[PDB]
Amino acid sequence: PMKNTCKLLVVADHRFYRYMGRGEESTTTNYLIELIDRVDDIYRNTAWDNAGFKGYGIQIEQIRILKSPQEVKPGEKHYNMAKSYPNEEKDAWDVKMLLEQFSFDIAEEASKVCLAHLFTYQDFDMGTLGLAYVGSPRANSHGGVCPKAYYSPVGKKNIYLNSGLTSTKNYGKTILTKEADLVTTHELGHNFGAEHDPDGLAECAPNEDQGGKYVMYPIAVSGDHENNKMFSQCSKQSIYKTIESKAQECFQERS
Ligand SMILES: CC(C)C[C@H](CC(=O)NO)C(=O)N[C@H](C(=O)N[C@@H](C)C(=O)NCCN)C(C)(C)C
Ligand SMILES: [Zn+2]
Repeated sequence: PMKNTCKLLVVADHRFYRYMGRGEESTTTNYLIELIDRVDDIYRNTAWDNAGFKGYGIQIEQIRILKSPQEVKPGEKHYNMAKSYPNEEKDAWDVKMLLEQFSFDIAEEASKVCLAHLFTYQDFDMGTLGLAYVGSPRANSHGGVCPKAYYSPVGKKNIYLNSGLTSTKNYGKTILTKEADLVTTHELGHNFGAEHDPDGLAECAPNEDQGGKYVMYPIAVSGDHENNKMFSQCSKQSIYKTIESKAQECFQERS
């Protein structure tokens, strides 16, 4: 019961620093402190087993604010580089490659925490807001909560897929504060072991009259409905199993 907190590495790239933090370290830091805290309220108050398996959440261990782009040599790349990859003409990276790059460059630091999350400000194609590796109760699981090394031929080092990312820009504008909270909650949800909520008899995708959809629905919920900020029964079952298996592994006490 004491090891109930997933310690985070939170990173804000130069884009987030500039457009969301107004180029100020204080504003950027406070934004991300407050957002993670709001997301934590959702997590801590969720009873994963619909009883007393409550009190599990997230807490920032380290915050890194990248104030300027990462100077890069020819043919070389970095998640914090000024240009988007692989298509320099696009407003955004390709989201999958960005998450992959982030994990590679931040490997050393990620091995020290339960999860690493990247906050950026770029307009991913076709309406995408965030992405994350799915966690699992499986011992040899490679993804989600807890740093489970994955050798990387090319970097002579271990890489950890205990990561996810959130962008606060979509369709040419800054998304709402309540929407940003839902994106991170959703991505961290995957890291905690949840898959997407399915439609049908499973009770995991209610109609508007029944409170609306839950946070792990694949199509971004608005946040206007009661169930939008909460986890469905389908997510609870998946996450419950993951937490009970990995909590002793890398979770720590709340600070
Ligand atoms: C926080 C959200 C739920 C994350 C997912 C991506 C995901 O599953 N990451 O774990 C997303 O970006 N969903 C997009 C999404 O629902 N975006 C909305 C804003 C959208 O474009 N709706 C369509 C408007 N005509 C997709 C990829 C489905 C377009
Ligand atoms: Zn998702």
